[PDB]
Amino acid sequence: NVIAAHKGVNQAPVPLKMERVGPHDVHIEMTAQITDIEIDKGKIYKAWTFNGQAPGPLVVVNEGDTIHFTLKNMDPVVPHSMNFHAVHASPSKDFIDVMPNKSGTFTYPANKPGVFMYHCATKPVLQHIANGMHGVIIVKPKNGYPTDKEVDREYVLIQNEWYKYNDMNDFQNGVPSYVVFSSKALKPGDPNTNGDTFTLKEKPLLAKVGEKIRLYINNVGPNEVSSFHVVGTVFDDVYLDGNPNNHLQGMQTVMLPASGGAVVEFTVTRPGTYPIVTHQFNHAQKGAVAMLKVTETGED
Amino acid sequence: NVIAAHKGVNQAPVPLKMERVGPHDVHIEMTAQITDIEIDKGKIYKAWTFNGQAPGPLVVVNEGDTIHFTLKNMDPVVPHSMNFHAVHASPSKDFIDVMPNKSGTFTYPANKPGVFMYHCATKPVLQHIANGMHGVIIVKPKNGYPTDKEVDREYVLIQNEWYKYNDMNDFQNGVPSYVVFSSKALKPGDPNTNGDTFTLKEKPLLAKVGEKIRLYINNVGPNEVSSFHVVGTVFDDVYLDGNPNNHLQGMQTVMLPASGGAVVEFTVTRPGTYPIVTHQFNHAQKGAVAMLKVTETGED
Amino acid sequence: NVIAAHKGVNQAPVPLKMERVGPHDVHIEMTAQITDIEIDKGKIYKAWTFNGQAPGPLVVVNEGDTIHFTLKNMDPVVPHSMNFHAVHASPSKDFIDVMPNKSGTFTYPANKPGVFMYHCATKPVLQHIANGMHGVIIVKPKNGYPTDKEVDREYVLIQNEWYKYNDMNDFQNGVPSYVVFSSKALKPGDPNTNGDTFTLKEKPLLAKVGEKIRLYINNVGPNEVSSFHVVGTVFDDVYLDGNPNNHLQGMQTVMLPASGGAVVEFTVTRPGTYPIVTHQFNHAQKGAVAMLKVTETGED
Ligand SMILES: [Cl-]
Ligand SMILES: [Cl-]
Ligand SMILES: [Cl-]
Ligand SMILES: [Cu+2]
Ligand SMILES: [Cu+2]
Ligand SMILES: [Cu+2]
Ligand SMILES: [Cu+2]
Ligand SMILES: [Cu+2]
Ligand SMILES: [Cu+2]
Ligand SMILES: [Cu+2]
Ligand SMILES: [Cu+2]
Ligand SMILES: [Cu+2]
Ligand SMILES: [Cu+2]
Ligand SMILES: [Cu+2]
Ligand SMILES: [Cu+2]
Ligand SMILES: [Cu+2]
Ligand SMILES: [Cu+2]
Ligand SMILES: [Cu+2]
Ligand SMILES: [Cu+2]
Ligand SMILES: [Cu+2]
Ligand SMILES: [Cu+2]
Ligand SMILES: [Cu+2]
Ligand SMILES: [Cu+2]
Ligand SMILES: [Cu+2]
Repeated sequence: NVIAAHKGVNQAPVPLKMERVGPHDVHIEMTAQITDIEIDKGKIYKAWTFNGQAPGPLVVVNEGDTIHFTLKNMDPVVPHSMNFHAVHASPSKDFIDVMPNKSGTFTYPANKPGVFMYHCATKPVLQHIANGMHGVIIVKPKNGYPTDKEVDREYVLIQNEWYKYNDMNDFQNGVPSYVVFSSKALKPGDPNTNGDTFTLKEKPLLAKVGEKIRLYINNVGPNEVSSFHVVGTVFDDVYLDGNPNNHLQGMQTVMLPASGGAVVEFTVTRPGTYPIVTHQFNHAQKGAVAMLKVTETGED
Repeated sequence: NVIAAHKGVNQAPVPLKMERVGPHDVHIEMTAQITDIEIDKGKIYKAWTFNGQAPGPLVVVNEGDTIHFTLKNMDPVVPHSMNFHAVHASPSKDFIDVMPNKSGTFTYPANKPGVFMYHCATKPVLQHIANGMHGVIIVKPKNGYPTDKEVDREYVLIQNEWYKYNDMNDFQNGVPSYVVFSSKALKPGDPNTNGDTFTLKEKPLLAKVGEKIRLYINNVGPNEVSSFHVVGTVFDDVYLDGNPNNHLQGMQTVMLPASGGAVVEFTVTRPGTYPIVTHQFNHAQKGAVAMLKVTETGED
Repeated sequence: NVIAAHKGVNQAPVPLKMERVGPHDVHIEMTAQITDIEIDKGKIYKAWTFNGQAPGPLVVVNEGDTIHFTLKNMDPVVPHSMNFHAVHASPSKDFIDVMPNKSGTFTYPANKPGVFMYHCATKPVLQHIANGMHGVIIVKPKNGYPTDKEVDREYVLIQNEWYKYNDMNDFQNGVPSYVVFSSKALKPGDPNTNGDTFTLKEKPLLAKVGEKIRLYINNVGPNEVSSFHVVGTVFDDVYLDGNPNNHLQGMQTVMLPASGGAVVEFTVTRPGTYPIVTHQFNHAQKGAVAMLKVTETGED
């Protein structure tokens, strides 16, 4: 399971590069790179990543934007690729491999609003996803969501699993060793974290008493479904996959398939710390608990 | 996995205490207690329970009721707590531990209609849920459900798993040993049972030919999702989490996350016995089959 | 796990027999038979089947049709039966066993539109399903689907698992050895395949650039849920269980319970080959990837 050319390799994170190039066109450049991430205290995973993050950096575009995407493969020996669930594309032409030390550019439209998974598409896809090559792209709906004016504060959360290192038998046949949440920044000052068992417990997300919170969520897997629940509240409104039409109300828990997304909104009525879980409690026990700290001011 | 102070302990079930104290206020008193339950024939589980039942006793309130909840902890050594998924509360103030031989009182509103899980909230939550500290609270919608006038008969069903006794490794990493249904009484004469592999086979729920049946259902887990199905019928109407807005029709099978609820309604057209399953058939084989006996009169 | 009377038995497939006998009445005759199926290259499973296919042959009826169903049991020693999820029936009278070398006839209505599982109902049901006795019945809605006029081409896909041969311990407690797709023909010229790891990769489904494709899908299990996703597109419209009322839009991935169905519709915008997966990637790795080849003409 050890790739000789990855020994000792720890490529420092590289910032996502994005720039708008027209009213409906956006350039995005990512890397594929090999980066050590502390997934549990004392446990380093030499992850296969986009940009040195796992899950990868957040991408946000508008409905109707065409994405001109470049992948720069920094892995010395493994090809990598990109599949955005947001886009309409030819997989065999547009989600193809970029060889080590090369770049590739691929263009495709994001026609549909929502909270989409992205991930590496190189065979075996399970191997590339499980080693860390997953993330979220949000496509903002042209006309918003009907409840936009009620939302006071918003964050992005992503659920993923971690297995035994680069172990295809475990990836296929074993239970996850860890299941984790991470948060990816939407506005300056938001946290930006990797999938680990501890950061969002020790540095909770912050909010203020009485606020309606929106979370953009996706369960990237690779393998498990998620029973997403915020303790001490009920979801006022849920939009499955973030499409405004798929509108549920008053859900205690949102069932997410592997790669499933949602926009969920809830009110926090009292000061305190509110756990955020997958209610599949074996997974929660193995790391998948984040915290939301609600104060009279909204500051820690 | 054996707690010395639980040896030989078998605390007889204690009735739930509920009383309305105002037009929108209700007192509820439960216990936390250690009680032997026969989960399969010849198999005793010394369960951690509310009130000596696992799942615990049914709670029914109205939308807009504030619950003034008291937990009396009869466990000689383990703290326990209560988390109602129905309520808006501060988890770190209102879902806190009650020490052995003590009581605690916590007040919070049930603002949202539906079929909610409740459970102990004491760390490790997986341990407390898996050992039996789960249940359902139903919050009745102020304006009912649109199909109320069509329903002839109704029952509550709950799905849960059982693992190796108090074994955190198994709870986290193992398949369930048993998966089971129980029924909790809504009206005098309804059965009231615990999560076991046999009672609802040997003493089926009863109905009459031609009736529309409503089931209030919740899959409390701890770990598995449920593929809820009634053999020989199709769900005419489904309300996800019991919120009247989340209205599906003509479903063969309802996907429930861990902690997921629903109101489901179906018509039984012919005399006979109708199995009720999770269609994840490994779980059905390990206990999760209940029976509905439909007769020309509705009596056995 | 070896049944002596099945040694060397390989009953050649028998065609489904269907004929309409009135404006709202249809005769269907199936067999139960024991047939060797190559589920992975070099791996034969001596399946328990309807008609020598696993999943079994496709059945299509109209909403409001009463089905007069005959099962001819060709198994020399095991009883078999039939449960259609489409129908309202008495399970203990209408889904009963047919003994070896006998036939039984059962009549029941299909009142509800959708994409329903069918399967053998003989105890242990897990054993009969896992050994291959599953399939789909489609009930066409009297008034169609609102998007009917947009659909250019349609196919049926079914997901199932395969375990160690006739091994009840594995069926209950083990991970699937294979997870697979098959396609069942709706119109002359459509492929008709069994649940295997390779046929729909080597002989992809065919379509033409720009088309809107409808898939009628069901995850028959026995045990797993499915995270159904088409690479390179987004589902424009989804009807859960194939009921026109259960209408979602813009889903990346559709969560299917065990026995869950859907009608899903999506547009393929560019020439190429488009994988079709369960996004639970351990299952995809173990076989559950089909291909859709999209050409400028629609022919290979
Ligand atoms: Cl919880
Ligand atoms: Cl069934
Ligand atoms: Cl994919
Ligand atoms: Cu414009
Ligand atoms: Cu450290
Ligand atoms: Cu990769
Ligand atoms: Cu994907
Ligand atoms: Cu698992
Ligand atoms: Cu506000
Ligand atoms: Cu809430
Ligand atoms: Cu009042
Ligand atoms: Cu006994
Ligand atoms: Cu407890
Ligand atoms: Cu909970
Ligand atoms: Cu399991
Ligand atoms: Cu009636
Ligand atoms: Cu029905
Ligand atoms: Cu007619
Ligand atoms: Cu061969
Ligand atoms: Cu059979
Ligand atoms: Cu079934
Ligand atoms: Cu599995
Ligand atoms: Cu067209
Ligand atoms: Cu699409």
